[PDB]
Amino acid sequence: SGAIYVGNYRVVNRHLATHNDWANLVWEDSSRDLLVSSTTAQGCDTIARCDCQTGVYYCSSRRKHYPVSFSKPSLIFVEASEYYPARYQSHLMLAVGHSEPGDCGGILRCQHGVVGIVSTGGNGLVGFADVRDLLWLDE
Ligand SMILES: Cc1ncnc(C)c1CC(=O)N1CCC[C@H](C(N)=O)C1
Ligand SMILES: [Zn+2]
Repeated sequence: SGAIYVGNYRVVNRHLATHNDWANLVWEDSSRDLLVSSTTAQGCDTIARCDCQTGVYYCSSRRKHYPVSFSKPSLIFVEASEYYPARYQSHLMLAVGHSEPGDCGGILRCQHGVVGIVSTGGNGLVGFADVRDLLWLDE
């Protein structure tokens, strides 16, 4: 589990979205596994606007933050799950690091702010759905 709270927005994994996220849907993209919904309370998370390839992520399954090097946002093929058939997921960044199903939602951060959230994993690799290109989250 895990979300990003910026302004009047809540960003979550699309596969983890609630009935309330869908009833107040702003934008959603299956190819990215992202869903943004509106909120009444104001969010204080800062989104990074950068091209960093190093950061720190929160790993729920170990209650630890881990430093990682991560690839640039791209189309990476993701194995079939109870949420999606086997497809290419776009805007995905990979890193060598631990992840278990249940770790989706954990935030990835650099010195500039919030980079993205855990979205894929397995084989000792972890995937992060990037949010830095979503310039509208700040307006
Ligand atoms: C299998 C597995 N191992 C280790 N870590 C994780 C997070 C996972 C879970 C994972 O990769 N999923 C399941 C939920 C939907 C995801 C998606 N973006 O399509 C894919
Ligand atoms: Zn950065």
